[PDB]
Amino acid sequence: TIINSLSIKRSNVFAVDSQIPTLYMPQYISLSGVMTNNQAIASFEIRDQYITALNHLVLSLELPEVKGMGRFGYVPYVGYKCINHVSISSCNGVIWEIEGEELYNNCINNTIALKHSGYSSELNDISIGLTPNDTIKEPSTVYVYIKTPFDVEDTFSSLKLSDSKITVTVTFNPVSDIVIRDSSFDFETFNKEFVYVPELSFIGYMVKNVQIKPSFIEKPRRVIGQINQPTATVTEVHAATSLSVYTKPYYGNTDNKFISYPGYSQDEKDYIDAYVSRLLDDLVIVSDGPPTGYPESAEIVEVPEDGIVSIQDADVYVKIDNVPDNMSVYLHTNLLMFGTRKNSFIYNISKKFSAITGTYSDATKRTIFAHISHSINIIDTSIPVSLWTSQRNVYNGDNRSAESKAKDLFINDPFIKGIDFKNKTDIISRLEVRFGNDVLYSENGPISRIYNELLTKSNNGTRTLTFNFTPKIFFRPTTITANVSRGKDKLSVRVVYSTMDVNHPIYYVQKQLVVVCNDLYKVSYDQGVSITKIM
Amino acid sequence: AMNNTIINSLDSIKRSNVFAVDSQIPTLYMPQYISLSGVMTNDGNQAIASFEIRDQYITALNHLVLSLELPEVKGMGRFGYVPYVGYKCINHVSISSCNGVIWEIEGEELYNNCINNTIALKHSGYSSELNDISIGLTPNDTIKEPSTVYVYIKTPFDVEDTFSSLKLSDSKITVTVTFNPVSDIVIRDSSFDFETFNKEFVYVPELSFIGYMVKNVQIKPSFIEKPRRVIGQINQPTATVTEVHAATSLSVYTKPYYGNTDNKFISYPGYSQDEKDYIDAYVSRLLDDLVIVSDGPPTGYPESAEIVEVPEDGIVSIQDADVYVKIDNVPDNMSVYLHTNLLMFGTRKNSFIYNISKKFSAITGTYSDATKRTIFAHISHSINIIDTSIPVSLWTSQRNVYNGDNRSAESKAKDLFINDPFIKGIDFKNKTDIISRLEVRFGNDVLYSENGPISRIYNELLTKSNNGTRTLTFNFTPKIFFRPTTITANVSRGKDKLSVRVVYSTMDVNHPIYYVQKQLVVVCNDLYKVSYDQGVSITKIM
Amino acid sequence: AMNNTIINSLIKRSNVFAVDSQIPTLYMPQYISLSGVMTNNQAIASFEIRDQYITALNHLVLSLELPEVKGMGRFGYVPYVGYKCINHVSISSCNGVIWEIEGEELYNNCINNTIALKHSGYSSELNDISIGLTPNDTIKEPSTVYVYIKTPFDVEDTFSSLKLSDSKITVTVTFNPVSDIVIRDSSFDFETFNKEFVYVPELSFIGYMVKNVQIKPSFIEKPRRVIGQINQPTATVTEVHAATSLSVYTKPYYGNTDNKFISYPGYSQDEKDYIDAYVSRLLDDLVIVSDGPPTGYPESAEIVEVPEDGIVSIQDADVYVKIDNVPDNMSVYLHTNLLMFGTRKNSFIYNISKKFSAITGTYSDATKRTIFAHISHSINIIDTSIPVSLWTSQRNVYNGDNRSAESKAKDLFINDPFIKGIDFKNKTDIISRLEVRFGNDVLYSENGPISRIYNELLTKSNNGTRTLTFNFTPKIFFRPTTITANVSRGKDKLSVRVVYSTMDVNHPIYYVQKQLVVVCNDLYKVSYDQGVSITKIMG
Ligand SMILES: COc1cc(OC)c2nc(C)cc(N)c2c1
Repeated sequence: TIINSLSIKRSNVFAVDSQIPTLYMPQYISLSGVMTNNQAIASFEIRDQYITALNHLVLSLELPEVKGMGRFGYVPYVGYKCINHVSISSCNGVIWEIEGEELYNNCINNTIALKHSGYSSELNDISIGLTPNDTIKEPSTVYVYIKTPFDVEDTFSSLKLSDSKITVTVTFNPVSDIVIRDSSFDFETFNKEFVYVPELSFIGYMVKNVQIKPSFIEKPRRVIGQINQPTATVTEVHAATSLSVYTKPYYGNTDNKFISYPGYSQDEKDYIDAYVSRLLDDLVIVSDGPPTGYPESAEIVEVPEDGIVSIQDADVYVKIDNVPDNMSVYLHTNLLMFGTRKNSFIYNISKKFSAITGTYSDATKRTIFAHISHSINIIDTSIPVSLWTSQRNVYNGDNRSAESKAKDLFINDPFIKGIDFKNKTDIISRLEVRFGNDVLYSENGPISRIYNELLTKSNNGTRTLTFNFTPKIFFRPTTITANVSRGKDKLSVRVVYSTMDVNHPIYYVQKQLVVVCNDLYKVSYDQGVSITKIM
Repeated sequence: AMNNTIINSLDSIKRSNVFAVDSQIPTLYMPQYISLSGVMTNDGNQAIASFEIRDQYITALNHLVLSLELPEVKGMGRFGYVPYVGYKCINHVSISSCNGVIWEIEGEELYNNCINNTIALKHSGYSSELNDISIGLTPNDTIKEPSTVYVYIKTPFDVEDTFSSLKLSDSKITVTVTFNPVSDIVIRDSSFDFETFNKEFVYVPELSFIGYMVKNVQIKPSFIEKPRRVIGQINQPTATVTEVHAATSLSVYTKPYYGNTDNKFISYPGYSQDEKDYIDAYVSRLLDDLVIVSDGPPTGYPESAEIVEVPEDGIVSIQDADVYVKIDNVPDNMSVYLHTNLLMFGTRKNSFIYNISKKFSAITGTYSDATKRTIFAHISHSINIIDTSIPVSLWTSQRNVYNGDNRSAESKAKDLFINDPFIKGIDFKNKTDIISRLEVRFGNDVLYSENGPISRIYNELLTKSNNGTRTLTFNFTPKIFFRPTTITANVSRGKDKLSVRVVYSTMDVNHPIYYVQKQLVVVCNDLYKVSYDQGVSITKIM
Repeated sequence: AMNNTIINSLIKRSNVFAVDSQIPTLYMPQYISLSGVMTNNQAIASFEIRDQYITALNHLVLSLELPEVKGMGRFGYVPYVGYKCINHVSISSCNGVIWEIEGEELYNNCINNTIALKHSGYSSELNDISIGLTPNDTIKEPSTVYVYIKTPFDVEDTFSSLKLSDSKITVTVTFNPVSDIVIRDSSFDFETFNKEFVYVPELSFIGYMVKNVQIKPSFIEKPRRVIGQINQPTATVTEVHAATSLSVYTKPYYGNTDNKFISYPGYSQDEKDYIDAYVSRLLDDLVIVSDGPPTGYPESAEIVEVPEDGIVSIQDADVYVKIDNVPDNMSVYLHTNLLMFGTRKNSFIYNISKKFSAITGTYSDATKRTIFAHISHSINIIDTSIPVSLWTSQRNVYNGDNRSAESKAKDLFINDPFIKGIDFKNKTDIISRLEVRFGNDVLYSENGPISRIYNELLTKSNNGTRTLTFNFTPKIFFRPTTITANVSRGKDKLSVRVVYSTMDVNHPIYYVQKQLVVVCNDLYKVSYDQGVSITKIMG
């Protein structure tokens, strides 16, 4: 019966003519560099007569042993966060360069690349050293994959350099960015003694009778707008393949100090749970007589026999078992509060708790919490302490114990986007992109970001206008092209940020609009490597 | 720097250049994300949204994403959304032109096509904000906050991006979406005012797509696979697909039919959707009634219930079954009781018994003086995913010679209606496989037979999905660039048909799951030709 | 409507908006399963594939019926049980072998295939250590697992398929001893299990009925592996004439041990999971609540009563122990040398008890046992991967295993054949320097694992190996780029030298034997003139 279901020319899908390729030989080449210092710059010169092509740059980084006292840990993906800039240049000048946060953005979907850059509990959990000669973190090496457009189709897209001298340059962020630390930590010494120790590897190709043809290249150019200004403009846009827009926070009006940090565990729930844990130290107190050692502005109340404390309309159920007879259960009813006028709405972190149950330990003399019912969110965990106690706040603001406040952590991670530590909250309410002075694209919802995430299979997308839907390398990229006489040589982005009540500390986080334009360049090989901005 | 060992190993042959490419110039186009509001009709009385795409400068399109605004939910009761709510709103999608339907899919088959796309799934609505069962306490309590979800209508026009795009230059395309009843996409208890909710709820859709404006487009015809689904009669282990002339694939699976029930269940895990999560939720709900600490016999259980005091050694023997219960810090005036027949089923008056209490072996915990409740520490049990998937109706069916549901009234109050339209198998995780043998017949000849789900193994293996189906794939030829390889269900030897026969596993007449009715679903992908002569038109290959 | 600015912004050109749908070869695929012949020393299954209507095949999937396991004791299956059953696979024709792979290399090839791994057996039903209580109690239910025998014939689906038109193909599978795939305690009757156990396999594949097939030759990579002698940091691969890649890794050798370990996490295979199972097993003896000094421990044990202070000092190391709700007639004791190792008396000591910082918990009056709340410790993956044998080694001047007899009874034999490194997660990297010589000249040397970094990076796998990849050319459509021999200059061999990093002679892990593994992928030419044959390229 099958013989029934089975004249004309047909393409063979059961055999292929195995073509003989170019004769080449690859080699993983590692090379130490020159480190020079203001900011730290590593330079790697690649000049070898027998290296014909290269791609897949990996910068390795040896992190020191960290000994002393205080709490200290590394930002996630520390390797990528070390990099402020990378430039690939020849004797004819720059071939390609990228900003560190955009390199991170391009590799943010490479899970293996991310893990190699430094993502472990050994690196990213906040360790604590107890003696001035105690070891906080052990020495370690991380690997940063410098993704470049020369890796896209491997040998085909490789950087050709036969009889050219190419120099890879890495500018490093201040070590302050890649470190999360306590006050007790001697950052002053650390900053002083720490140096970047880098080494650049690449896959080099020795090619016999190489046939060089020109190619095309995309270079992301980044523009940051002014603080709290909701627009940014990219000039000299003649051949752009895509345009991405995102917001980033500006923490310069603060001390960059936050109450809680989860460590290696970076899920939204983890960020929340760590916060709740730090708050719970002061939120529920078991003591003999009214608790001591809180600001006078604190309003710590004894829990009634019903177990319910009413903070305005908010009811909080607190039940601790095995409390000593001489002790009572107290609730800090305004652990953190913010208000801009005396007759305003008030943001009170204690009101975000509904139920706190646990058990007192006679042996260890502390409370062990069992079930916490609350409505703490990712934003609460991302509020700089400074904002709780800003001049705008008519209250004291920070009513924590000094013991709690001491454990606050400085975080200066340079790649934060949004207003929360997970980039969860979307604060762009409307988006308008103008090419010249005409509106090119507008949206009320984040449909450009939905398509971004959808089209790239990523959970970390951005509002992105992609103009190239053409397979890269085998075709000249499709671009939005400029008319210079009509004035269309600029891309202006303007947003309308989403509105919220002025009595939330997060309202006072300063915002910066980031616009990234991918310009098309042509890579030429007449008398060395050279690039040319398509116009 | 390059080792000299390499330099030596490196004349007279033609070689392909593998270090450079000749960049071809592509068709001149410009893409644009276009969104569209639509026309809403509640006559079909189902709700239907229609979107017309007619623009001279839109030459081609692909990647349809339908957005949906979910409202604020205020009131009293427990309420939540099924996971991937957006996909569960869709009962049907049709893409049609002036010459008629070009492509249409059933809502459940769109979902099946998108199950390995985790991003498409997250976008459709998957969060603890959306899918955890929230509770309102006052008639003005907010249960759910308003939200927008985006559902990716995967089409054959997305497969090869611009190449597979639907060309429509000089045609008017209409996308029509039929919506399932909102009852399907909602999980709620009895306290919730669904009657009002259902009345006030409206679907608010908006269709986006990637539009392509092409200069001097050179249009060529292509081919399209259309999934056609057939559902067999209730509890019948056969289904037949007719008019099969050019099938690229054939998929088989089962669905439960809960129409003989109220669709109410004892427990639901919420956002956490792991098999372990479904079980843990169930055990948690039972434990409220399974072990009681009271002064004197517990009260407010049916007279049918058999609550026993736990002996000093901790062991209650329920027939052949032993259950170890030890609760710490019990008051002196109180005792520890075990509900020994929380849920039980039997078909004859003194025969075998399926009794949920007997599936626990160990229960330990500590009584809390402050909260006047027991906190469990470790539960050893043998509850499975099937137990968590039994409609309550079946516990109290006429077929049951016992009372059946001997839980407290308080427990029964927390039961939840679940009407998710895309359930497969007989449990909520589609874990239990009830097909023992599968046969596909074209006429009297067998085309394929299997004892294990090796067709599903190949399915998941070849498509990198952890959620596959028993699938006979006939086309292994690269799509879009080749005409798909198809099987024909003959034409001359009578009718042109594929009939599927399965052998269901045999199950106990005293387990409730026996009475969950099952339906066999067969899905056939027919090959169609998409022609663009004088507008877009399709033709079933025959 | 396209926004107005776009419509304004818009030579030979390639069409990217329609394509010429070509008519492919006329074929018909069929999922074929095949029971085989079973042969026994080693267990061998054979499958012959000869059919008038099967022209080509690819995607071999081996089925495995696991029996019901009834009886008493603790028993479980290694993760990816299906892959761990396979000791060798060979595909051969009347002209001889076409392709063959060792079980561990097939596994390595699929280790980033999450579905293939899941299909082979990765579940709590399979990989959690269940316990049987009655001689007729069910420990494990019957189950089927599916093993994807990835071959070079799957790279490009129909294009790379093995053509067998008018040939008899034989797939042969050699099975490891079932001892390898099972994790069990002493109470389990392995003796009966092993006698009654049989491998029940079935080979499936995708077959193609092809009308007028036009066969052309192809190329194939065959992974050949060389294992070095125990603890030897060199190995050599001879007759290297056209290699596409070269990989190096380490394995432990547990022949000096009974293959018994104190703890196993079960299905939960995260490194933290391994540690928690260990710490959990230790805590049974580590903190004891009894009326008067604990009983039933070796006389060698040093159990001390915990002071009212709560701090017990074991040499420089302090251990804070506080258990709530301890009965009045009972005290809290700390076992201060649960496991200890030393090679000389009055020397350094490796003491597992000194690795705990804090132990808090609460005693249960109802169940007469302690429930631990918080453990501060520094147990690491290595501690969890030490054979019990090594604690009670002749090298040890101490007793070593001062655990209760109850504890020691619960220890589990593990004989998983694909363990890498010296710890159960391959976490510790013990190669400090790597040198590869082609002939006698140095081809590659590295001081960090940059070759592994690149391996993982280029293959999107988090389980890579130090690997020298020579072929960066797309498979199937091109002849693979190879490193080529100069047999004339002696350059027909690949020699690997490592410098293992050394460890403290007072840690038990120093005494775990290690083996160097080298895997060479040789290029062969597949021709189909008068049946299928392969030919080793000798450029
Ligand atoms: C869209 O870009 C393509 C498409 C293809 O098929 C239509 C290709 N096919 C082969 C064999 C090789 C390629 N580089 C290739 C690239």
